[PDB]
Amino acid sequence: MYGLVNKAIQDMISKHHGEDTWEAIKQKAGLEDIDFFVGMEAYSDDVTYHLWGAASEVLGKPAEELWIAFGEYWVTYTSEEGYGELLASAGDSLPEFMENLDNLHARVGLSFPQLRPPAFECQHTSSKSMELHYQSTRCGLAPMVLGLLHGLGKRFQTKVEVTQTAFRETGEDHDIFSIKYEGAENLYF
Ligand code: HEM
Repeated sequence: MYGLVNKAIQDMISKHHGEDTWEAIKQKAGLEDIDFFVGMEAYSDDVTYHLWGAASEVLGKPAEELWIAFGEYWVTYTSEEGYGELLASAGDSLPEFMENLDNLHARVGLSFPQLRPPAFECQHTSSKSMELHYQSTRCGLAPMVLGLLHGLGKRFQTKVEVTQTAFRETGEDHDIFSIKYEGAENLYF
């Protein structure tokens, strides 16, 4: 993964648990040679997997729980580190935005020439619901989609219930999320 991701992890951890913890984590994972992470430079995935392995131990939090928090941060992080207009161009509501994910990652591809993006297909069972299909070149990142989907609720001021209905690990083609989403009707009635 690009340093861009590894820095978000760093900033997320430093923001939440302080710098000295982040330094412990960085030490335990085996990556003290790196004085810092470079956004537009590809690194081996291991760096990432390894950080979370260290983080998980040092913070006593399971991996699943870290990725989830990370999915939410990412959304915010990318919009603040200067990809906010990409985000804005991608959609004006939650359903619209899901359709344009492959496209957005293809536009991101021009700045990140070695990207290996996820693939999402959206199927709109109605205006309060969809299935989301998530295909990836990597293992185990479905918790991160949970985090993102929640971060997208907040983005569109929508309440989103997400439940994973297919798990790749049990022998499916890809992970599938069933997502319920309501606006303010939730609140008023
Ligand atoms: C401008 C916004 C975004 C940028 C710049 C961005 C960029 C990236 C980058 C650099 C990676 C690492 C890929 C690699 O190093 O090979 C990545 C991974 C990922 N991105 Fe985004 N992305 C953005 C928005 C989103 C959004 C909104 C979602 C919402 C679902 C999303 C879902 C993911 C997922 C799931 C991965 C995991 C990779 C995998 O499954 O193989 N991204 N993205």
